[PDB]
Amino acid sequence: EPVYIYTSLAMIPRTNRLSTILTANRIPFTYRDLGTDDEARKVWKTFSKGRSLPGVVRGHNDLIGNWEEIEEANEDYKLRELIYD
Amino acid sequence: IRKLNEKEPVYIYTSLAGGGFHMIPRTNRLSTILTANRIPFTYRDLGTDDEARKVWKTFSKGRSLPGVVRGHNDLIGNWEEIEEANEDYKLRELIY
Repeated sequence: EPVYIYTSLAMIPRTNRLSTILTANRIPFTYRDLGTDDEARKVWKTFSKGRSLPGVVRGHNDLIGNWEEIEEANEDYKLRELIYD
Repeated sequence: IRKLNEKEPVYIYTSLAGGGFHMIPRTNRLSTILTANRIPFTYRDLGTDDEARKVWKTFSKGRSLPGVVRGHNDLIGNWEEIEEANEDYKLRELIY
C-alpha cells in the first residue's frame, strides 16, 4: 500500500521532519496537499479526530498518525507500525 | 483496474524543494491560472514522486519545470506554454 505525508503547502516545517523520519526508515512516500486534494481533505477530516496536521496516511484512508504520534513511534523505532496498523 | 466515467485528473508537475530556476514562483503562477479557469488539480513533487519524474524526463523535450500534465503522461505544456495559452485552457484539457 502506498504511504503519504498529508500536508498543507499553502501545516508547517513539521512536514520536513516527517519526510526525514520516513526516509530514515526506508519508507517511500509522496506528499498530499490538503490545500488542493479533496480526497486527502475528506480522509483527514473523517479520521483525524481533531489531530493537527501534518501526518501519515496509508492507502486511500488508513490514517496512521499525526506528526506527534509519528514522532512517538520513531523514538520507539516501531514506525513500521504503519504497515501493521 | 481503473474507475470509469470520470474526468482525467490534472496535475501541476513541480519540485517542492526548489532548486530549479524560479520553480516556486512559476508553480504559484500556474496554480493561479488553473484556479482561474476553474480547473481542479493536485501537485506532483518530482523530488519524491518517481513516476512523475520519469514522465517529465521522457516527455518534457527539455522544457523547464513546472508544468501541467493530464492523466498518467499527457504533458499539456510547461509554465510558459501554459501562460501563452491563457485564452481557453478548458479546451486543451477537456476537449482534446
